[PDB]
Amino acid sequence: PIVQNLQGQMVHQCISPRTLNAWVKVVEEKAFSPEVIPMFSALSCGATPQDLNTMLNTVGGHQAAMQMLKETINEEAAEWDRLHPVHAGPIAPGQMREPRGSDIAGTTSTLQEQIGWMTHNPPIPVGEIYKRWIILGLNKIVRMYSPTSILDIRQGPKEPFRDYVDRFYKTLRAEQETLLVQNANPDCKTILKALGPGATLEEMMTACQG
Amino acid sequence: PIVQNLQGQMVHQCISPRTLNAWVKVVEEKAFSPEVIPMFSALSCGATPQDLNTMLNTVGGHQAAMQMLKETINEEAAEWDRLHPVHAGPIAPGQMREPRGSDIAGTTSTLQEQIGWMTHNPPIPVGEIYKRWIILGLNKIVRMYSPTSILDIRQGPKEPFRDYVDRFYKTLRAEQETLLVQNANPDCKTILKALGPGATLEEMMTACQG
Amino acid sequence: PIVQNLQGQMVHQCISPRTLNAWVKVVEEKAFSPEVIPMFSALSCGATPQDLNTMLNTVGGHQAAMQMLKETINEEAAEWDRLHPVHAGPIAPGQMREPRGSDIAGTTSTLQEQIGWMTHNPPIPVGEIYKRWIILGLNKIVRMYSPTSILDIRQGPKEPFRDYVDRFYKTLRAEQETLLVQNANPDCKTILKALGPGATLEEMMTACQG
Amino acid sequence: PIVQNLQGQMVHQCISPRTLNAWVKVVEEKAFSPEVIPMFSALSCGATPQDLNTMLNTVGGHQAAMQMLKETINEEAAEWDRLHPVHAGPIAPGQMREPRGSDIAGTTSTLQEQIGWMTHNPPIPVGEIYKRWIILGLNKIVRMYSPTSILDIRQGPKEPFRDYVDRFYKTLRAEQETLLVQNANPDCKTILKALGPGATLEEMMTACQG
Amino acid sequence: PIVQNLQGQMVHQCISPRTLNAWVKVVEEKAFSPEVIPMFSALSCGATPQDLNTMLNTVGGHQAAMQMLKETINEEAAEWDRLHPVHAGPIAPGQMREPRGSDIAGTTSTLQEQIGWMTHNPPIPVGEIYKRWIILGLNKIVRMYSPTSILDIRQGPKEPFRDYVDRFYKTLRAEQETLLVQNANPDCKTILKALGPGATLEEMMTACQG
Amino acid sequence: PIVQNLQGQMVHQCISPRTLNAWVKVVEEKAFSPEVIPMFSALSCGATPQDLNTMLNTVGGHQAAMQMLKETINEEAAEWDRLHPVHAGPIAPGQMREPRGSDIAGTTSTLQEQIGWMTHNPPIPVGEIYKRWIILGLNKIVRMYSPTSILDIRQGPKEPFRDYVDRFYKTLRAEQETLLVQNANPDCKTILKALGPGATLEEMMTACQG
Ligand SMILES: Cn1nc(NS(C)(=O)=O)c2c(Cl)ccc(-n3c([C@H](Cc4cc(F)cc(F)c4)NC(=O)Cn4[nH]c(C(F)F)c5cccc4-5)nc4ccccc4c3=O)c21
Ligand SMILES: Cn1nc(NS(C)(=O)=O)c2c(Cl)ccc(-n3c([C@H](Cc4cc(F)cc(F)c4)NC(=O)Cn4[nH]c(C(F)F)c5cccc4-5)nc4ccccc4c3=O)c21
Ligand SMILES: Cn1nc(NS(C)(=O)=O)c2c(Cl)ccc(-n3c([C@H](Cc4cc(F)cc(F)c4)NC(=O)Cn4[nH]c(C(F)F)c5cccc4-5)nc4ccccc4c3=O)c21
Ligand SMILES: Cn1nc(NS(C)(=O)=O)c2c(Cl)ccc(-n3c([C@H](Cc4cc(F)cc(F)c4)NC(=O)Cn4[nH]c(C(F)F)c5cccc4-5)nc4ccccc4c3=O)c21
Ligand SMILES: Cn1nc(NS(C)(=O)=O)c2c(Cl)ccc(-n3c([C@H](Cc4cc(F)cc(F)c4)NC(=O)Cn4[nH]c(C(F)F)c5cccc4-5)nc4ccccc4c3=O)c21
Ligand SMILES: Cn1nc(NS(C)(=O)=O)c2c(Cl)ccc(-n3c([C@H](Cc4cc(F)cc(F)c4)NC(=O)Cn4[nH]c(C(F)F)c5cccc4-5)nc4ccccc4c3=O)c21
Ligand SMILES: [Cl-]
Ligand SMILES: [Cl-]
Ligand SMILES: [Cl-]
Ligand SMILES: [Cl-]
Ligand SMILES: [Cl-]
Ligand SMILES: [Cl-]
Ligand SMILES: [Cl-]
Ligand SMILES: [Cl-]
Ligand SMILES: [Cl-]
Ligand SMILES: [Cl-]
Ligand SMILES: [Cl-]
Ligand SMILES: [Cl-]
Ligand SMILES: [Cl-]
Ligand SMILES: [Cl-]
Ligand SMILES: [Cl-]
Ligand SMILES: [Cl-]
Ligand SMILES: [Cl-]
Ligand SMILES: [Cl-]
Ligand SMILES: [Cl-]
Ligand SMILES: [Cl-]
Ligand SMILES: [Cl-]
Ligand SMILES: [Cl-]
Ligand SMILES: [Cl-]
Ligand SMILES: [Cl-]
Ligand SMILES: [Cl-]
Ligand SMILES: [Cl-]
Ligand SMILES: [Cl-]
Ligand SMILES: [Cl-]
Ligand SMILES: [Cl-]
Ligand SMILES: [Cl-]
Ligand SMILES: [Cl-]
Ligand SMILES: [Cl-]
Ligand SMILES: [Cl-]
Ligand SMILES: [Cl-]
Ligand SMILES: [Cl-]
Ligand SMILES: [Cl-]
Ligand SMILES: [Cl-]
Ligand SMILES: [Cl-]
Ligand SMILES: [Cl-]
Ligand SMILES: [Cl-]
Ligand SMILES: [Cl-]
Ligand SMILES: [Cl-]
Repeated sequence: PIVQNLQGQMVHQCISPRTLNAWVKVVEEKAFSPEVIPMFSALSCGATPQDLNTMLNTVGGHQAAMQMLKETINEEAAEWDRLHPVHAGPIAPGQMREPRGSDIAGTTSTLQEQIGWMTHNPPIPVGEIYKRWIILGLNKIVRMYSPTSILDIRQGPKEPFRDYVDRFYKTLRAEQETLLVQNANPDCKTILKALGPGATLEEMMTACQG
Repeated sequence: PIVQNLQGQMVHQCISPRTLNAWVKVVEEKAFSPEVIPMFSALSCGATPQDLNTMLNTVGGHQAAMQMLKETINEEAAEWDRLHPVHAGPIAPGQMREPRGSDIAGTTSTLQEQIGWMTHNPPIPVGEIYKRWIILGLNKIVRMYSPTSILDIRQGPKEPFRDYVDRFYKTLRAEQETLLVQNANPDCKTILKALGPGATLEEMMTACQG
Repeated sequence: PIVQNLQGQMVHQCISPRTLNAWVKVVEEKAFSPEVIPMFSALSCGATPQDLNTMLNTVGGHQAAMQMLKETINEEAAEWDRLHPVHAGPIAPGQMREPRGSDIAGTTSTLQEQIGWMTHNPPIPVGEIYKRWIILGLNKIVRMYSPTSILDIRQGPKEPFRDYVDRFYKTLRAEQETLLVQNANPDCKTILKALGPGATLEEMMTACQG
Repeated sequence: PIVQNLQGQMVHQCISPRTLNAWVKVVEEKAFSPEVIPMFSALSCGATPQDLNTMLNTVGGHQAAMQMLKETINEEAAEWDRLHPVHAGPIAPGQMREPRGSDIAGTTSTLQEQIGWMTHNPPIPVGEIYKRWIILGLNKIVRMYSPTSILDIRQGPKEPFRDYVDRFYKTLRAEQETLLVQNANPDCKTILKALGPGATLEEMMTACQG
Repeated sequence: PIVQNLQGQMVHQCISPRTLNAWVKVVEEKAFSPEVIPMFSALSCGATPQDLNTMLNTVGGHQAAMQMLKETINEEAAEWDRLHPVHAGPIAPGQMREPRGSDIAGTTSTLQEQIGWMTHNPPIPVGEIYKRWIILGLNKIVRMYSPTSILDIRQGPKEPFRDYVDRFYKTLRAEQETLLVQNANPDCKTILKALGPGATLEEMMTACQG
Repeated sequence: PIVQNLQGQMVHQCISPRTLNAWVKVVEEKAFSPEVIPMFSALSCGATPQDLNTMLNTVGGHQAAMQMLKETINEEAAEWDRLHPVHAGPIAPGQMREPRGSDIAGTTSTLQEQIGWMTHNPPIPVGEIYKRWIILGLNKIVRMYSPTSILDIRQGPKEPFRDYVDRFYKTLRAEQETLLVQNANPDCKTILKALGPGATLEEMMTACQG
């Protein structure tokens, strides 16, 4: 990634073995659960497009999702080229050429070009632009691999209300209010109806706390 | 987080894989026990609002508590906006706009704006303000998920007094003096009554030490 | 803690996840054995009062001992206030107010005040003063939770003298010379009596080495 | 590897025990799966030819592949010598001799010569040139040890389409579009034919999602 | 320990949790085998007397050996006082008082006094002097706890010569040439006698290699 | 080891607990396999003679090999003394005396003398000279402890050619071309004879790939 050292300059440093292993492990142990996205965004802090491709390449298996990720990146890169057509001409000394979509994706750009864009003044954050495309595609993976719809999350007759709300918002986070009351069991729903339409979650969970 | 480097300047650096995993692990292995709060406060030392949301997002499961956390943050952010109304006008060069509630929560603020507020002189500690809101909500989770009341923590007829005091103040810490004597078993309570009203805990535990 | 960076200035840095976990683990795996005290003193090297409270707060369970620790800290803080009464008056620019007992314990003092006292010239080491109070209370926990008295550590008829001395000074360290000879078995005691009153431990262990 | 320190100079530093163990472990636990290549490229970030040989030497077993790696490196080194014949003559002060093929492979070059080439201005990146040769040979190992051809990856009659696409692109990545439709089971292939020739992967996987 | 930072000054830094745990673990898993001594000497690199006492204090159990260690340190400290009597008088500004034996052992000396002696010019290496006393006592522990004498290490009739030499020099290292030939089995001893009196170990092991 | 800090000066720093444990572990888990040598050479990057002795001393067991290592070091040190006789005379200020063989081996040299030689200009790399002697002796250990000769590595009648070449070059690496064809099974040898005398390994392995 590109980090700031002891001085005020942004400097490239190698991706660490701890970061490489942390990303490989969270994919192996959690697949494409919703919480894998912010872990990816945090592990790729300040990452260049090269580091982003590195993290995606080190993932073995789930190649259907990774291939869908390539398709999403290609779509966003093509939209970037439509909005930012490169203007031909010799690049002035001490400057950087305009990045294409494949340059932001690290396909047709070298490392020192990515360093040049990210450490430029003003910077061209090709890492954050690429990560935005990757997270966009990864969110498409999560909603797609979400097994349960929110309409099917119903509280059991003897299920504690806390466990039901745990399953409700876990499913809701994957699929990406008043349904929480409707899908509660008869005994809890009677308590929630008499509680009021503007009750908070802690007020509702306290009322059905058995 | 925002840290001080070799020079005297406060500088942003990426959240470490060790910090990310340490927070995910303590939630998996201890849920919402009272000691999880100071671990969160320590793991988020110097954290920006972005790092605070990152730590909260990486938590899979317990979404009922995390949704209640969003409600608490929204309440505190709305109270911040009531106390600090943003005054319109162009921002002077080399300065920062006034943060809203959603800016402190990292919702409507970029990373370099959070860096700008936290490294300002005088600093606007949006990280400490947000962490104060998160810890406030997390404390509401702990007292809510506390299973046992302090009125039900009683010393067994053959339970050692040390183990009883261990259960007493562990329960008292979750729920957030003279009850300790009243809930002791008959044999120990006789010893404590004749000991005096101003006895310390080590004096009481020594007297009932069997 | 407060550490010295590349320059000669003492600078605050966040407590590390390794230090946080190392302290939580040694308490879980060794409770209040005597060797837990120097591990605490080493893990809290250069710690502020905030870091000291953090380490104590992250400990789940053993709340009877931790509550006794609060009582000891309150006693030492009250003695500090008796010896150092704060004199009222406006604090001069670039200076620090006099700390109270609760300020050294981190109760009524902010982090930058603790940084101000510890990095002052001359420094007010509120961290070392607080740690001295904590170690004092922790030593009261160790002697109190010591199960065996030194009078009951006797060498078995067939117990090797090395194992007996191992149990003797382990018990003696928890409770905090000529008794070692008296509590030896008859065969070893006969050897030690004829050895001389000023024999060293390696001379005594060699003589009873069987 | 050669890294940039606090100043702007590229400086050699020793290969870390974490990097050494991370490379040994991924070879032991994944052999020559496709994802081992980008892990090697990332673990050898900024590596000198000496570090590259070190990583290859620490691998025990798989010596057939490692011997094939030597043959590939010898071929690329001989092509480098054909394209870059060394011109004899005394080397000017403060300069570097032209590297041979065996110099880039770390065979006939010392460490400070590799430091001299890599930290030169303009630099002679003997590390990136050698790594390019190693990755080239390692890719020959992957395609060679690929057990299954893409023609034999067919969807089972009851196999979920997601699992079939997972096996398809995993095999395709090792061997290095319309075949995905042809190798689908009859029920899914009927759905894909009526879907259109320009359907994306997420559009195809959604249509056969059962 | 006392380490050199980015500048040329020797600066104190806290003992790390990794060093603390590494020393506790090697004592738990290897007790007082000979190889524990160089691990101690390496883990205490640049250690102050405070760090040396910390490492010794964190060791739970083996208190018979640790008590013998105190006796050895007291003997060496008393010999230091006999050779270096402290001369009374006011200490000049910016200087250090002469250390006693208990000052080198960290008993009657503060941390900043140990920093003052070790970072002095010329330095008074109280850490290396104390470590020399500790290693001296620890070597007395190893030879004392050595279970087997070198006279009893004999090669079995069917024991491979390599395994016999492994046991021979392992025992010899704990107790601290021609006996290796005499304690070999009859078949190997016949080969070694006809080999010559000045044969090397690899020449002897090759001759009895079966 | 001796490393370069933020400035351009070579500075000593303590051997890390990670390096100490990594060397102890690879010896415990791999003994004297060929791949242990480059792991030793990498873990001792920039090591002083003191660090080299430390790594060798921390190895428990295998004392027959370690004693043979002492004999090899003594031979190379005696050859160094024959080639470099020390010339008597007072050492000029700010200079270093000429090292003997035992000085390079760390036997009769202090740490600051090793620092003086290694950080000299021009440097006397006593660490690399000693490591060259240690690796030389360690290679004698590997060839000596190699159990199988290359003449006995033959392909089984049903053994896959890949597994046979894996055993061939693994044995060849320990003992330190046309024999690979001669030791193949009859069916594979018929294929290799008709393939040509100048076939590469990947060409031969592909031809016998069954
Ligand atoms: C190769 N490349 N090609 C693309 N688009 S394209 C014309 O349509 O094919 C594409 C795009 Cl958009 C983005 C980036 C890459 N990129 C990758 C990618 C990263 C990646 C992106 C992603 F979104 C998911 C993912 F896992 C990895 N690594 C691979 O793709 C590896 N891989 N290989 C095959 C093939 F064998 F079947 C795969 C099937 C799924 C994954 C496969 N590494 C690199 C390594 C070194 C130097 C450059 C690059 C590089 O530039 C791009
Ligand atoms: C999205 N956002 N929205 C809020 N308030 S609001 C209008 O009423 O909805 C809200 C508030 Cl107050 C604070 C902060 C966020 N924030 C989050 C939050 C953090 C968070 C706070 C918390 F207190 C608990 C927690 F776990 C996480 N992450 C999420 O909330 C993830 N998540 N998603 C759903 C949905 F799918 F059901 C959830 C249900 C429980 C948790 C859910 N990440 C971000 C990631 C990148 C850039 C910005 C942000 C961000 O700004 C805020
Ligand atoms: C709260 N506070 N109060 C005290 N003294 S007082 C009036 O008589 O109550 C007291 C004292 Cl003397 C010292 C320091 C604290 N301090 C603690 C303490 C540390 C601590 C000290 C100790 F010696 C043992 C220990 F484990 C933790 N954390 C707690 O005490 C947590 N805790 N809570 C309850 C209650 F719910 F039953 C407990 C029962 C045992 C432990 C409990 N964290 C803090 C976190 C953030 C900002 C400030 C603080 C703080 O200032 C002090
Ligand atoms: C020795 N050397 N020789 C080559 N080419 S050559 C004339 O035809 O033989 C060759 C080439 Cl091309 C590249 C580099 C090396 N190099 C190696 C290599 C690295 C390596 C490359 C590779 F592509 C695969 C791999 F695993 C390791 N280490 C070895 O090869 C170890 N090894 N030894 C035998 C023998 F005993 F059978 C082996 C059989 C397979 C691996 C073997 N380490 C070194 C260690 C210290 C100082 C220099 C060097 C060095 O310069 C080169
Ligand atoms: C206390 N002190 N006293 C000595 N000599 S003396 C008059 O004859 O008793 C003695 C000597 Cl010579 C050297 C150093 C110490 N020192 C220790 C020692 C270290 C130590 C040395 C050693 F060689 C072995 C070892 F394990 C630890 N820690 C202890 O000794 C802990 N301990 N306590 C008892 C008692 F309860 F039985 C023990 C029995 C065996 C170990 C015991 N920590 C300290 C912690 C904080 C501030 C100062 C100190 C300190 O200055 C010295
Ligand atoms: C002691 N010393 N002596 C040698 N040569 S000599 C006259 O003929 O005996 C010899 C040589 Cl050539 C090289 C270096 C050492 N050196 C060692 C050595 C390293 C070492 C070298 C090696 F090649 C293998 C190995 F494992 C360790 N550590 C030891 O040898 C430990 N050890 N002890 C006995 C005895 F008890 F049987 C052993 C039997 C096998 C290993 C033994 N540590 C030290 C620790 C602190 C300060 C100095 C030193 C030191 O200078 C040298
Ligand atoms: Cl790392
Ligand atoms: Cl995976
Ligand atoms: Cl794969
Ligand atoms: Cl831009
Ligand atoms: Cl409930
Ligand atoms: Cl569910
Ligand atoms: Cl609840
Ligand atoms: Cl990390
Ligand atoms: Cl969880
Ligand atoms: Cl979730
Ligand atoms: Cl403010
Ligand atoms: Cl009790
Ligand atoms: Cl309970
Ligand atoms: Cl008690
Ligand atoms: Cl850490
Ligand atoms: Cl605990
Ligand atoms: Cl608790
Ligand atoms: Cl003071
Ligand atoms: Cl004994
Ligand atoms: Cl006992
Ligand atoms: Cl003994
Ligand atoms: Cl490391
Ligand atoms: Cl392997
Ligand atoms: Cl091998
Ligand atoms: Cl070039
Ligand atoms: Cl499917
Ligand atoms: Cl398959
Ligand atoms: Cl699907
Ligand atoms: Cl650490
Ligand atoms: Cl132990
Ligand atoms: Cl103990
Ligand atoms: Cl001295
Ligand atoms: Cl043998
Ligand atoms: Cl034995
Ligand atoms: Cl042998
Ligand atoms: Cl370390
Ligand atoms: Cl071993
Ligand atoms: Cl040994
Ligand atoms: Cl030389
Ligand atoms: Cl094969
Ligand atoms: Cl074999
Ligand atoms: Cl093959």
